[PDB]
Amino acid sequence: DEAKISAQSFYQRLLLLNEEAILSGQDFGVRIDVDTRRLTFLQLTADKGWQKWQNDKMTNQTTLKEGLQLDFELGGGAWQKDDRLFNPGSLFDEPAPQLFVLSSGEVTPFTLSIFPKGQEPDEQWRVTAQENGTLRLLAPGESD
Repeated sequence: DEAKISAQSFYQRLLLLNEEAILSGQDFGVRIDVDTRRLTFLQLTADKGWQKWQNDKMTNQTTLKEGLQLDFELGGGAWQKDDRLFNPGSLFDEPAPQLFVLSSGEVTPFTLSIFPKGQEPDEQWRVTAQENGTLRLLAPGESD
């Protein structure tokens, strides 16, 4: 529910980014930082490479509220987050995105899972870009 809202947020942002790429002919991307529970929305630029997308449609970085976690898998791969409660180097207060959102409309196949702390990522609230191109929001327990 806090997880649901967060999943909807990401789904809305991803669809808008996909739309922007198609409309503008520019390439975009999403960087997932599992240790800081952050999602960053990036634009590829010739002069500066990947940068946070400065825009008048949506914020370009979101961080999950306390009590929620996230994890991700790329295509058919394993979940990316390790089992540590915290990364002792990350505690202290652009890197390229793992998800490319291209102007052709193609999106890197992936699954992002958002969930309460204490739980595993499997079959949680999920947003996925399927091998066939479809973007989907999945509820907990929902297949595929």
